Amino acid sequence: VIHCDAATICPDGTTCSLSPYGVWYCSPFS
Repeated sequence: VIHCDAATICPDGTTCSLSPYGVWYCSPFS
């Protein structure tokens, strides 16, 4: 899994990103 912050994690084929509600997660890029 990928990382960028410190707690939240990221699956495969995605990029760490922050939600508009302050939610840390990974989005599918292409």
